[PDB]
Order: sequence, then C-alpha cells, then structure tokens
Amino acid sequence: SPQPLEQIKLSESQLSGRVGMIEMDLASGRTLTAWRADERFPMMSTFKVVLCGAVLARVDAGDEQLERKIHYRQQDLVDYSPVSEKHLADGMTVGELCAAAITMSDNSAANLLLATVGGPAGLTAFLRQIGDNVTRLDRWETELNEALPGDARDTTTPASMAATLRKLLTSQRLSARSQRQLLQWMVDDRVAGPLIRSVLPAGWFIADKTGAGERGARGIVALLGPNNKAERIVVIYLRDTPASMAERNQQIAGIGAALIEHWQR
Ligand SMILES: OC[C@H]1O[C@H](O[C@H]2[C@H](O)[C@@H](O)[C@H](OCCCCCCC3CCCCC3)O[C@@H]2CO)[C@H](O)[C@@H](O)[C@@H]1O
Ligand SMILES: *C(=O)CCN[C@@H](C(=O)O)[C@](C)(COC(=O)CCCCC(=O)O)S(=O)O
Repeated sequence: SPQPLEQIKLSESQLSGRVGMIEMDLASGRTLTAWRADERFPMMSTFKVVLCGAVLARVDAGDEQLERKIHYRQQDLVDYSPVSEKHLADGMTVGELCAAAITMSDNSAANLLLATVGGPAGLTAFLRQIGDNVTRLDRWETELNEALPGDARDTTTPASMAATLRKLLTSQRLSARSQRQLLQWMVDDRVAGPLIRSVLPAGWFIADKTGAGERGARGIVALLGPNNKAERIVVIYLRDTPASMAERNQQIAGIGAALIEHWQR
C-alpha cells in the first residue's frame, strides 16, 4: 500500500466521491491524519454510538436505568428491526436496545432510544452540552440517511465525530462503568466487526460502528491498533459516489491497509 494520504486521494479518484478521514490517538487526541476533516458528511447509522452516549449520560445522572424495560407496538417499528421485531410481546431493556442499535443497527431500537433522549433535537442538545457544536441530528430512522446533496441535516464532520467519540469513551463526562459499556457495545458489533477481524492481521484490535446511505454514502467510526490495543480512533466517511457497496467497502479497507502498513507516524 501507499501512505495513508496517498491512499485516501486514490480512493476519491477511484470512487469519484468525497472521502473524509481522521486518525486520532485515543488517549491524547493527537491528530495524525486529517483529510476533509472539517467537511460535512451524513452520519448514517454511526449516529447510534452518540445516541447511546446520551442514554448513558442519563443513566449516570439517575434519570435512566439500562435495566428499564420498554414495551412497544408493531406499528412503532421501522424498516430493519432484526432484534426489536422479536420482542413485541416481552419488550426490551434500555441496555438491550442500545446493544441492538449499535451491534445490529436495529432501527426501531434506535428510534425507541431517540425518543427517551428528546428526539433528534434532544440528541443535538446533548452534543452541544459535550462541546460538539457541529454534529447535528435532524431526523429519525430511517429518513436520516437520505444524504441529499448540499443538505446539512443529520451530518457530522470527521474532526467533530472523532472528538466526540473520544469525549464519550475517555473524558470522564461518562462514569467509568458507562465508558466501559459504550466501548463494549462497539467491540460487539455484529454487522462489520467479524468481517473486519477476518481481514485484519493477527494482533490488531477493532471496535466499530458502520453506516450506509443514499448516493453512495458510507462510513465507519472505529478504534484500531496493534498489540491488541485500542490505540487510535479512525473515522472515515464517503459521500456522492455512484460506486457499488463492495467497492466502497474495498476502498475503506484500502485506507485501513495503508494505516496498518505505515502505523508509526
Ligand atoms: O505487513 C503488515 C501486514 O500486511 C498484510 O496485512 C494486510 C491484510 O492481509 C489485509 O487483509 C489488510 O486489508 C485491510 C483490511 C482493513 C479492514 C478495515 C479497516 C477499517 C479499520 C478502522 C477504520 C478504517 C477501516 O491489509 C493488511 C495491510 O496491508 C499481511 O497479510 C500481514 O501478514 C502483515 O502483518
Ligand atoms: C445505517 O447506516 C443504516 C443504513 N441502511 C439501513 C437504513 O435504515 O437505511 C438499511 C435498512 C440497511 O441496513 C442494514 O443492512 C444494516 C447495516 C447498516 C450499516 C451498514 O451497512 O454497515 S437500507 O437498506 O439502506
């Protein structure tokens, strides 16, 4: 592979799309690689990590319990509810809902959680409270990943998302247990985690949430590092490419390969 920046550029050439990318030390926030890092990209399902950060902030404040069982109706369900459609009779706990949203990208679970934090407006206000003045959620599942050209709704920037993830995982805004829980949900991703492990060299840690949307939108927020450590946050978003899902996956994996081959920077 070429250097990470060379590879990011190649990916834009080969996709005819914009790529946005931050590589950041998790412990310190040192920015290593930044490409279009202040440009907007649709969050798509990556917003689910931020969502559960807001849920955990409520748990810490004593305003929520991960144990609390939520009962819901079939008419409440939206497209893509692999876990939540199985629990119409018995409900799901708030913690189960976050696990389903993050690890399975269950959309009804995400909407159920979104209501508890005050909807898109409430989650945006939470972002503002933790010092993210850029990221915004405007819509519910499943309309939020429409990715219309020039539309600022439901967007983040690579720099904002990486900073926000670092705040939630490491900054003591969340309690120790909550930080540990958010991390474990990302480790437990079933959508992309096992697939990424299968192509990663032995010794590399991965935790992640992925997203996809219209007009080629694609993304991943991840923790990655050698020696089985979550050394760096890596945020990659793609937009406005007509490429197949497979090619968008391969290009993101290519940026990953470049990082792996040239890790010491
Ligand atoms: O010399 C470094 C390594 O080079 C190769 O590893 C390859 C691997 O065989 C391939 O499957 C992967 O593809 C990249 C897969 C990355 C998966 C997604 C990455 C995510 C992670 C975080 C967010 C951004 C994208 O590249 C590496 C580096 O060339 C060798 O196979 C391996 O033995 C060696 O240790
Ligand atoms: C989040 O990014 C959801 C993206 N797409 C879903 C949507 O609600 O629009 C749908 C329902 C597909 O969802 C999945 O296949 C579950 C994984 C989503 C994340 C990923 O692909 O990595 S729609 O068909 O686009």
